[PDB]
Amino acid sequence: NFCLWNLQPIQGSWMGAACIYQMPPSVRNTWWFPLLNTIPLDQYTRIYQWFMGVDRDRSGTLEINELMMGQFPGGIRLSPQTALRMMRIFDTDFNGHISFYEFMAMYKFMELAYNLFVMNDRNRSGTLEPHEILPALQQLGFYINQRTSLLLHRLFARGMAFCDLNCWIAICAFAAQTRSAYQMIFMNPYYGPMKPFNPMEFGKFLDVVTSLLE
Amino acid sequence: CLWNLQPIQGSWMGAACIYQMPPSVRNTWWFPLLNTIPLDQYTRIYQWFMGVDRDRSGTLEINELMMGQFPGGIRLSPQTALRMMRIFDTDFNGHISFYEFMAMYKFMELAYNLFVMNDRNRSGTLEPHEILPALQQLGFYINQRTSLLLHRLFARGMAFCDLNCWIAICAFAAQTRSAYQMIFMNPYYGPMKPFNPMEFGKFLDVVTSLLE
Ligand SMILES: [Mg+2]
Ligand code: NA
Ligand code: NA
Repeated sequence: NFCLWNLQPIQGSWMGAACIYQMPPSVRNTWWFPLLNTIPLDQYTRIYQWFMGVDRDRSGTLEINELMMGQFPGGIRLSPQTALRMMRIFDTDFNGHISFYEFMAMYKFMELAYNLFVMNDRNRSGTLEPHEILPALQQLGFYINQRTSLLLHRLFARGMAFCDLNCWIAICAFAAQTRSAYQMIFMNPYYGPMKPFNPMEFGKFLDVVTSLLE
Repeated sequence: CLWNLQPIQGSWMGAACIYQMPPSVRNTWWFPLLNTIPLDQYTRIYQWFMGVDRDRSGTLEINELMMGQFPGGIRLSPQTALRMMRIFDTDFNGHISFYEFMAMYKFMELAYNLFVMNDRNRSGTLEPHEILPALQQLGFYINQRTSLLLHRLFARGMAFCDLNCWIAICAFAAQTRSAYQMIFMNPYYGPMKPFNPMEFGKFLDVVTSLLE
């Protein structure tokens, strides 16, 4: 339902079966590509309409200041800091621009992360306490240990006691950004033939890397 | 450079002393720093270490580390002291061994000497654009964007990089080298590749971006 690594394509997706292979391999081959096939036709049309409207120079890309104008699921408004992390899930060579398919995926990633926060606010307090962060990330497919969980709150909560939607979205941006970093590292053919993605093993990477931000 | 340190005559250990070092010391990336410490420097570090190790545990904790008088007047903030500990302490023990300290100290002196070498106008500061070549000389093959971020991350708003900023930078780079070992010694990735500075630099660039 929420696992980033095995999102089922939906009925009534905006793409027909052959369209998948019309996508450039650049998009096709990415870890986040399955997000695209969970977007229904009407959400696609809406996202497309928006992007064309902000894309005043007709470049086919957004940069961070256009991204921050976005009207995101749950009324999420992006901080500069979080918008940068979000761009960097997709912009892995610091162009400072994302494509339309990358934006589509970012938007659907935000919706999934929103929905997940709401699902986990079982007591309807409107926030997550820091000890609630770990099982929620686990549902998304990020397997971390308790120390990494509590450091994530520290790092991204801007001093607040609990984890509001803004802090959750920053944590999820960082976690996905880190997933793209892992790809970029291990894409390097110096490491030899690439091992398949394993969430348990990735989690150890996320633990070690999160420590470095302290 | 950091990965290819020349042995010095008058090292504090003789040739047989090297094979009696503990395996958890011998098989680290930083081991070769130890054989660059002259005899008189050893007895100095030894004497100091024994002095601050108040309960005679044979270990050093962060508060005692921060009492150190380091090369060139370096003073470690709590945050830089933590990074320094983490080069060595990679499983959150909260302390380091005598030998781990010796290595940290010599690492500091190496960074200091390199700072001096690159401070061409003896201003006691490096300009942002001067950071990259000095890091390359140390063995950290990073790109310009990475160098400028490291400055901005660690400079406390200053436009320049003083020695204390330089050591914070160096601590982070070294900390990341230990992290690299941590990640890659996981049997899932297979036998670790021989260390390569050019490939490690790419890692350091990617990881540094995550801090922004
Ligand atoms: Mg003690
Ligand atoms: Na709650
Ligand atoms: Na200077």
